[PDB]
Amino acid sequence: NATYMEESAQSAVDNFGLGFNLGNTLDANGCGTGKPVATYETFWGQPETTQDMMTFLMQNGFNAVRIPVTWYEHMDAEGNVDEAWMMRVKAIVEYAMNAGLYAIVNVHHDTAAGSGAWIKADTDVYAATKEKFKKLWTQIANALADYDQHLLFEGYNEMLDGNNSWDEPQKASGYEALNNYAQDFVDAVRATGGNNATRNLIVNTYAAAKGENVLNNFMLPTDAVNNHLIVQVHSYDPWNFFNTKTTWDSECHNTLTEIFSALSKKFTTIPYIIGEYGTHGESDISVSKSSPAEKIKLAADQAADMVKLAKDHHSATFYWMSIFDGSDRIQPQWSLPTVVEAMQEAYNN
Ligand SMILES: OC[C@H]1O[C@@H](O)[C@H](O)[C@@H](O)[C@@H]1O[C@@H]1O[C@H](CO[C@H]2OC[C@@H](O)[C@H](O)[C@H]2O)[C@@H](O[C@@H]2O[C@H](CO[C@H]3OC[C@@H](O)[C@H](O)[C@H]3O)[C@@H](O[C@@H]3O[C@H](CO[C@H]4OC[C@@H](O)[C@H](O)[C@H]4O)[C@@H](O)[C@H](O)[C@H]3O)[C@H](O)[C@H]2O)[C@H](O)[C@H]1O
Ligand SMILES: [Ca+2]
Ligand SMILES: [Ca+2]
Ligand SMILES: [Ca+2]
Repeated sequence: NATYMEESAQSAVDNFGLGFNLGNTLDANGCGTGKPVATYETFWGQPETTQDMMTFLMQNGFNAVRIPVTWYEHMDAEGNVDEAWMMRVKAIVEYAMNAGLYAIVNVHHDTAAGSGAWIKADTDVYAATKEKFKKLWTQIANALADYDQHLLFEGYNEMLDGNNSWDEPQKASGYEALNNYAQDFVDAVRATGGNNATRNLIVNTYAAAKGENVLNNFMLPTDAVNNHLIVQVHSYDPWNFFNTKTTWDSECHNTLTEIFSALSKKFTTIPYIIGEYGTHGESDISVSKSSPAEKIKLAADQAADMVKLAKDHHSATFYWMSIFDGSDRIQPQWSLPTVVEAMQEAYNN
């Protein structure tokens, strides 16, 4: 309902500021088809989302929210999305728009290693699912068409090959599948016209990873309009540091500087974002407000470094969950105020 005003991908990324992932929420899945909307949204222990949560982000120094959504349990046999589900995605988008935030809606655990994932970097799977994927994106794009440029679409989350190979696919043909999905995503959205003709769209690398082969074999889709694509990767590097490091040390820092240097060396004319980062490591062990103080400081230091490096590289970052989690969301209040304070200082000073 705010009037759409076309803005470049780099402008959006610059305007994201500090970002947050509303994780384990609309992306939660596994209870089966035909359940009430709230049964999905609270299935992994998060509260139902409220307007005040989005207001709280904006009023406390954040300017963007990523809204992961898993779709497969909400699609019928013909690939039609349940209307109550699409209306709830819309409602949460509206909370973010009302709060003056940027928002990203994606296709989340329809990819990767979970049961139910059906989008895979596998040429047979791509051929079997491409029309279903384009039909899903046609529906999302039409349902969300009228929101202004603060809303972005992200085609797919962490696409893996058929063996759920993290880091890189076992066969190079996997990249052909990923690159084809990415093109189909852009094509399907653009075809719906209107604001979607120029909306900023986000395309992710294989596994949302960032190694040399994954970047070298990544092909940005062709787009008939200029500067309206963003690349996304995820970084919880050095892998498992939360369990093995006492402090965010020079090895940790150098690991991140090398990652941003590589991404920036590759993407000299296209923006990229760090769509997830956090302390999550082996067995998804992560920081919480009852972690020892030194471990919370570890989390704070990671976050401060990530935010500042991303800013230096004209990128942007989205925290995965921990800072604003579970029961704290309904108050609303930060779960990890010292981590957030380190982020705010790094971003603003
Ligand atoms: O070789 C040692 C060391 O030498 C240095 O010189 C070098 O610089 C180091 O990079 C290297 O260490 C290893 O780094 C890799 C990742 O490196 C790539 O990305 C960072 C870049 O700087 C680098 O250039 C790139 O090459 C780490 O790889 C991690 O491995 C774990 C465990 O993987 C094993 O188990 C699963 C199986 O499928 C793998 O094939 C097998 O090796 C992976 O763990 C999985 O991660 C996902 C989440 O990943 C996503 O979120 C995190 C984000 O960083 C990532 O981009 C996303 O894809 C979880 O859901 C899975 O449950 C989990 O198993 C990591 O994803 C992967 O990065 C090595 O561990 C490290 O020793
Ligand atoms: Ca209230
Ligand atoms: Ca993850
Ligand atoms: Ca800047």
